Amino acid sequence: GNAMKKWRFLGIDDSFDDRKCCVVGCVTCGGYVEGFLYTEIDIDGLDATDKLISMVRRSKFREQIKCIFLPGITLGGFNLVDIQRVYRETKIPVVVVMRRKPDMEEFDSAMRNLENYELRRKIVEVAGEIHRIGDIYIQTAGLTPSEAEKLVKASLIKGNMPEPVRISHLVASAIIHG
Amino acid sequence: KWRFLGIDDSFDDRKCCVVGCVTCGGYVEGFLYTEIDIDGLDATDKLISMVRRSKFREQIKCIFLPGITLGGFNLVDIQRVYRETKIPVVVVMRRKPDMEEFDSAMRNLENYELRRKIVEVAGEIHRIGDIYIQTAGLTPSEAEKLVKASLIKGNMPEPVRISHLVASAIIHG
Repeated sequence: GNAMKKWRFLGIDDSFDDRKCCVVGCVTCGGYVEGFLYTEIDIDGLDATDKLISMVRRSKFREQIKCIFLPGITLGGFNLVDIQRVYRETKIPVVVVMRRKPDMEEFDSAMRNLENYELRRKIVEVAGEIHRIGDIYIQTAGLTPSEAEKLVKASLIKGNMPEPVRISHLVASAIIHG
Repeated sequence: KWRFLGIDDSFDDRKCCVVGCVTCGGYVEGFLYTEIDIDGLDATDKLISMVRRSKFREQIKCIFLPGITLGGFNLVDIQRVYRETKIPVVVVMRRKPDMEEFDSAMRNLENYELRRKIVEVAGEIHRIGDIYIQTAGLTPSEAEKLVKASLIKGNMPEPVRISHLVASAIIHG
């Protein structure tokens, strides 16, 4: 509770234009910014999971990071992140936090025309159930929905997205769209 | 309670990025990003251009820099930044720069005369306790007040600390 508010959290978000996608990680402790991570992924590509795990394995904080937060299960548009794989390879649980429910049928209608639709379908399936609690939607790897909920709450400063996600979004957007 | 804009850079053998961070009471509110030439001449323009751009531009109390030296020796004309932006500039440094050695280690580059003038206009270096500052558009005393107001932990302006972390992650991490 009070205790979990002090745990070290990694928040990741992206930004992309017509040509480049960057992915930013931010490490916070009680909202206090301690470090950043950076990488680039292929737009609508297939490398996001590998790229994200490799990025984390470069953190000097990896043994102290208690949770990874993500804004969805895709980055760079349609570059899916296998959250179970991230959990397994990094040993850090993952909470996906979405302030808008994704339209998964719509998403698939796009995905079905991309390279290796079979892998993409599998990655979406392993993300599991979308849980509605409060005004946000979550998916998780390595946590029950209740545990995920506690972690999201503990990661908030002002507003409804985990603090390091909010900050990584601001960085990534500045790199691309500025 | 002011918004402060803290700028830092990072570079390697190929690229130099410059990152701006806007904080209010240490709370991160926004970021700015540009690239400049290593050991080049475009930093002042790029920095002014970056500030203009931005959505907090008329809310910024001052701009903090960790030196005038971005991208190695791509020097920032702080008087020009202040004149063009109307935002005062405070340079905050942990180490008293040996400007004798600085003038020597630069003679190799194109248009040294231009560079020499940029060094000169930054003006007097003041020991402000513990750090050293230069200013454009504020007195030592007003600058001192703003530096103190911008600290969270440690002796460097919070948004400078945070822009360093970002820039270094992009280039080196």
